[PDB]
Amino acid sequence: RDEVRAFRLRELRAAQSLTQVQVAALAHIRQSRVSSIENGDIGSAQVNTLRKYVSALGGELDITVRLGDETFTLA
Amino acid sequence: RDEVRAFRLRELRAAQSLTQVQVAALAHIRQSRVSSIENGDIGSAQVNTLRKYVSALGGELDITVRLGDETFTLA
Repeated sequence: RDEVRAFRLRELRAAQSLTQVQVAALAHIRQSRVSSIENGDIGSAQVNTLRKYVSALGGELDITVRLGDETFTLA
Repeated sequence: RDEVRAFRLRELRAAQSLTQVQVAALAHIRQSRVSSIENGDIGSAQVNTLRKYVSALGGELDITVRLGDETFTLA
């Protein structure tokens, strides 16, 4: 469900070995929202929020719409 | 531009003969959001809301984190 997702985000921070608070301020994000996404939430977060989280921990967040044969980019 | 991204979305909707008002009802999303997320405010868009919309256009929204060459899926 979201457990898989949660673990997809939890390890971005674990790899830098930073706490949830360190990151909220490294990415400039409410620690509440930071914790919510680490828990496989994400549906209630601005794309921006999510991007910052991932950028902060050295990744590139790519948002795409796949329709039929081809796909389109949003981020 | 993040306004060309969203204008690509406007055309997907239009090609399927749906007005913003219909799209709204279809994904149970406030019509106010759809106009903006169609005016290019993707960053500000709440993820699930943007999920809800892209599917009322018959699409899969696809969120992944690119690290090195390898990329990992969230949505």
